[PDB]
Amino acid sequence: MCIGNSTPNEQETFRAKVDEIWFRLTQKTDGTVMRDFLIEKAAEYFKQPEQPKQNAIEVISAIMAPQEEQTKSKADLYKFLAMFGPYETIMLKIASLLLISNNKGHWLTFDPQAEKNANNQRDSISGWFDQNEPNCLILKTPTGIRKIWNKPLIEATGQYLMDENGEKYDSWDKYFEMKPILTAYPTFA
Repeated sequence: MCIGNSTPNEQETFRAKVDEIWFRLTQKTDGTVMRDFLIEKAAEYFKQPEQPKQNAIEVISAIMAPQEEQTKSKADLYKFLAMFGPYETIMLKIASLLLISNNKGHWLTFDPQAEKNANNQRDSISGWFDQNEPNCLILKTPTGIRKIWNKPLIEATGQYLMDENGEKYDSWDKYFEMKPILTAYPTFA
């Protein structure tokens, strides 16, 4: 398990960050913690100032899936911080991506074996984060597979997305505006 489309220094720098945060939340340098404990501490540390703590708990709990998994480890934090940039703007990247998913078919899945149940279908559209390369989002579409990477070290204010050609994108919004994966409205100007 390691973030991809990253240089060795980036990979090293990311890992050190996860170690720092895992200790700051659980008081341990490794081991395991009770699921509820992690979700609560992460919620208080990652949520926005105006965002209710209960709201952050439901969003993190939903992403941090397995639900029925009593405990969690640093590998889950690694995986979770790899998906949504730095913790500084983690709730912003979550909102950006989930919004697009919720409006284009609810194709984003966070449960494991999402890659196994994805090929069982065919003329559908699913997307998940590679369990081995957590910062890599895989889009399975009728036409073919697409890969787009999240830059765990870059805040939402920056160009935190990059493709295989090294091209950078301002955000999930701008990215799906370039590579589109309807609903008009009564405008009384």
